[PDB]
Amino acid sequence: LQRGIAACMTCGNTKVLRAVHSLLSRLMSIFPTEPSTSSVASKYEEECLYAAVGKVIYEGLTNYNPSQLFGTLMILKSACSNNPSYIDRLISVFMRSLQKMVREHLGTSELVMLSLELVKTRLAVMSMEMRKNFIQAILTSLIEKSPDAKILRAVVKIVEEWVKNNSNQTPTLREKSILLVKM
Repeated sequence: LQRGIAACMTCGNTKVLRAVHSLLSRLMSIFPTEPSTSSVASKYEEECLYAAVGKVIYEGLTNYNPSQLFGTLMILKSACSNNPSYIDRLISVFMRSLQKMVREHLGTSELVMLSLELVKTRLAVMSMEMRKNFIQAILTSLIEKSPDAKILRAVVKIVEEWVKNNSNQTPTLREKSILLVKM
């Protein structure tokens, strides 16, 4: 089945990606591809073949939407199910599509943005180079020019969770206060 289910990962949507979500229950076990090399899986990887497509999917979405947008949503939700971390290389190319779709506003994009904010906010690893652009895009689109209220509520939720933790110090006072005052 590892050879066959990979075909569904190719974004033959036909409203089946919701059925591919069923495979999340399997990924809840180990998903050892991120914490170590991809070769640490034992005869269920051929999660190499799935991580490959999850990484390569950025091509169409960054080289230019709802179809590939939902494909990215579901594939990143499934991959990030158990292990919250993932390589910076894919972030550096995926977060561009976020702003590209944000500035395109002139319905599912709201849910795509919700899922993307959920998946991206788990870990912060940039060395204040692009993270600045991340916080700026947040405070300038999700707060200032957000047409729908659900995405504003979700960013309120994520910043609440940020200020809620106390242990590790992923957020900082500067961007925290900036977001709070913009809100």
